[PDB]
This record gives sequence, C-alpha cells and structure tokens, in this order.
Amino acid sequence: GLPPGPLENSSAKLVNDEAHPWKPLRPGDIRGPCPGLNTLASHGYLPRNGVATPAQIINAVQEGFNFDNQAAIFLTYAAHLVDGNLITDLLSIGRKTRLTGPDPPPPASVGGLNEHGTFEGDASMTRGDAFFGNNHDFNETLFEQLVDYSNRFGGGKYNLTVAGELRFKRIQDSIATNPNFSFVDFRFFTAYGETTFPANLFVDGRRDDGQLDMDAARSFFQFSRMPDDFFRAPSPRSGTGVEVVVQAHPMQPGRNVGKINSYTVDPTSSDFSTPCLMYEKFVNITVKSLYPNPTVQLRKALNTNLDFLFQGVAAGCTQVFPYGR
Ligand code: HEM
Ligand SMILES: COCCCCCCCCCCCC(=O)O
Ligand SMILES: *[C@@H]1O[C@H](CO)[C@@H](O)[C@H](O)[C@H]1NC(C)=O
Ligand SMILES: *[C@@H]1O[C@H](CO)[C@@H](O)[C@H](O)[C@H]1NC(C)=O
Ligand SMILES: *[C@@H]1O[C@H](CO)[C@@H](O)[C@H](O)[C@H]1NC(C)=O
Ligand SMILES: *[C@@H]1O[C@H](CO)[C@@H](O)[C@H](O)[C@H]1NC(C)=O
Ligand SMILES: *[C@@H]1O[C@H](CO)[C@@H](O)[C@H](O)[C@H]1NC(C)=O
Ligand SMILES: [Cl-]
Ligand SMILES: [Mg+2]
Repeated sequence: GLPPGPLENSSAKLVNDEAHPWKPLRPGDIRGPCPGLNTLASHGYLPRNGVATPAQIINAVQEGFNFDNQAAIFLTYAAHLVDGNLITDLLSIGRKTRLTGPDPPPPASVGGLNEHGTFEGDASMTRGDAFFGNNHDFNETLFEQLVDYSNRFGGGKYNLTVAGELRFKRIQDSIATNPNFSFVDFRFFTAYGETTFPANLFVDGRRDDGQLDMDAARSFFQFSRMPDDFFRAPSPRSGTGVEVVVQAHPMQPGRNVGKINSYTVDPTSSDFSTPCLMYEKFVNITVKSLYPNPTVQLRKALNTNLDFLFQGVAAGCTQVFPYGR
C-alpha cells in the first residue's frame, strides 16, 4: 500500500488508553532490538505477534509516539528492503520467522530487524553487539550503565547531554572488546539518531522537556510498556538534537580490522558531510547485494519500495535506480 501521510491531528494525547492496553508476550510473539516498535506491538498499535506491514509500522509510530512522517517513511522502507519480505509486504520487528511468508532466493536473508549488519548494528545502548551472542534482548548490565550515565550527566534523567556521553562510551567499549566492530554508512547515521529518540519520544508530551526519568526508561527499554497515563509528544519529531550528541565527541566512520583496538577510518564510508552518499550506498550496495538479479515480481516490488524509501530522503538528493526505471 502507499506510505501513510502525516497525522491530521498531532496534539499530545493519552496513548496508553482503553483501546491500547499493555499485554504480556504469548508464545510465538516476536520482540526485537527497537524499544519503540516493541512498545507499539505490546500495546496493540502494531499486531501483537510483532509481524507488520510497512504501512502498519508508519501508522503506529505516528499515532503512538508522534514520530514525524519523513523519518517514519525512511526508516520503515530501509528496514523492509533489507529485512522484510517484499512479495508478502511483511516485516518481523525481531527474529526471522516463517510468518513473513515464502523466502526469496539467497543472498537475500529476510532476517527481521534482528539481522546483524543490515539495519541493526554495534554500539547499541541497551543491547549487546552481535559478536557477543545477542543483538536484540534487553541487557540489565548495559541498562545500569545508562542509569549511571544519567546520574552523572543528567541529574538522574536521560537527556541529550547523557546521550552524547553514553553514545561515545558504547563506541569506545565496542572498539576495546569487539574485533569485528563496524561503524560505517547506515549504522553510523542511525546509531546517533537512536540516542535522541528516548529524550524526544519517551518523555510524556505534557512535559516534553527532553528529561526522561529512569522508571519510564526501564518500562520502555525492558518491558515494552508505556507508563500509566502516558501522553505522546505534542508535535511530530524524530532526531531533533542529534547535533548535540555528535558535538559531544565527533567520530569518523570506521571499523575494527579483525582485532580489538584497531579502529581504522573508512574513506569510502558516508558521514554527516555526505548524507546523500549514505542513501546512494544503501541502495547501490546494501539492497543490490541482497537482490543482484531479481526475477520480474521481485524487481517490481523492489522498485515500488525504493520509490517509497526516496519519499523519506531529505530534499536535495538525486534518486538512484539500481534496477532501471
Ligand atoms: C519508524 C520505524 C522504526 C524502525 C524501522 C526502527 C528500527 C530500529 C532498529 C532495527 C533498531 C536497532 C538498531 C541498533 O541499536 O542496533 C532500533 C533502535 C532503536 N529504536 Fe527504533 N525504529 C523505528 C522507530 C523508532 C521509534 C518511533 C522509537 C521511539 C519512539 C525508536 C526508538 C529506538 C531506540 C531508543 C533504539 C536504540 C536501542 C538501543 O540502542 O538500546 N525507534 N530501531
Ligand atoms: C542522524 O540520525 C539518523 C536517524 C534518522 C532519523 C531521521 C530520518 C530522516 C530521513 C532523512 C534522511 C536523509 C538521507 O538519508 O539522506
Ligand atoms: C486534536 O486532538 C486533541 C487531543 O486529542 C483535541 O483536544 C483537539 O481538540 C483536536 N483538534 C481538532 C482540530 O479537532
Ligand atoms: C562481522 O562484520 C561483518 C561486516 O564487516 C558482518 O557482515 C558480520 O555479520 C559481522 N558479524 C558479527 C557477529 O559481528
Ligand atoms: C550483557 O552485557 C554485559 C556487558 O557487555 C555482558 O558482559 C553480558 O554477557 C550481557 N548479557 C547478559 C545476558 O547480561
Ligand atoms: C541534562 O541534565 C543536566 C542536569 O540537570 C543538565 O546540566 C544538562 O543541561 C541537561 N541537558 C539537556 C540537553 O537538557
Ligand atoms: C549509484 O548508481 C547510480 C547509477 O545507477 C550512479 O549514478 C551513482 O553514482 C551510484 N552511486 C554510488 C555511490 O555508487
Ligand atoms: Cl509528520
Ligand atoms: Mg545493535
């Protein structure tokens, strides 16, 4: 279906309401590395089994959290192109599942949001790097480090100052312990944006002060659960304030080269100075590598989803056509 449009009414409102109660997981229910999508599934804004269409995901992030339209479209279609089933139009917000339908041929993985190196990546705040065995479950030790950074830099609350310090700490921990640490292109951009999301979207919209308390933080990050009487943000937003996070500790994109403490800058990677290059490489390299010679029905589904992806790209970039027009 077409990408949904922006909210007709984007006011703050109760989103933890009678029609969207929190429910525990049933056997087979899928939760993944994103506490935003996990919470919408656990409140019934998304299907509770954690398998959804792109249009369902865009509608849920807007209705439940007031995520802005352009960001919703870009992230949803990027995730769907690399992790979703383009024929059935279904994406798992977590582990690979037969529930997304019959698979395309390799090398396409349709691995859900849990698939390492497509969307999900290293130096997550409350999830471990895939090298350590689990890139998707809430990690109590990592969350306690988020609390400690909130106590030291946020007076007990998570804010953009905390995000700047913790983002850099998680990069330095990955450099020191993960010999396969990768921090380039798509992951380089999304890792910085994700650290603003709690301050911009998990803060009750009646305050919208960018100060997230640790009870609310645990409720979202561990339990996929809105605080009692949670109001969504009072206007559409996503990564507002990412400039503060970067400015705290500016980093070049790069990777460890098979050893710890070997972080090597990648001059071929995009960075914040080349945002159009990030889009071009995502399409010409990442998507194309998963579908190099697609059959007629797959080509048509790719071209449709790539057009939808381009709707979320900031004005100024040129659309690229890996399968022709
Ligand atoms: C619009 C579609 C969305 C998609 C496809 C999506 C997908 C993802 C994925 C795959 C990750 C894991 C990346 C990683 O850390 O390795 C992630 C992280 C995250 N997402 Fe989402 N996301 C979306 C929207 C949102 C929204 C609306 C929120 C908040 C309301 C949110 C909050 C977060 C946070 C806080 C993290 C970082 C988790 C951590 O580092 O511990 N996301 N997202
Ligand atoms: C800096 O964090 C990035 C997280 C993305 C959140 C806002 C997505 C907005 C989509 C425009 C992207 C333009 C482009 O890709 O060239
Ligand atoms: C929009 O929704 C809010 C809160 O749900 C409501 O109070 C407000 O009156 C609505 N605006 C319009 C134009 O209906
Ligand atoms: C190691 O890094 C490569 C890309 O550089 C990635 O494709 C692979 O999945 C990574 N594996 C783990 C578990 O970190
Ligand atoms: C959580 O993260 C810590 C710190 O990286 C790690 O040592 C531990 O094995 C991870 N997993 C669990 C289940 O705690
Ligand atoms: C984070 O909280 C601390 C302590 O209240 C404060 O000094 C800092 O200005 C806050 N940062 C932001 C961006 O709100
Ligand atoms: C992407 O491919 C198009 C041709 O299809 C080309 O114009 C563009 O330069 C490519 N960009 C990159 C970064 O490879
Ligand atoms: Cl919007
Ligand atoms: Mg990760």
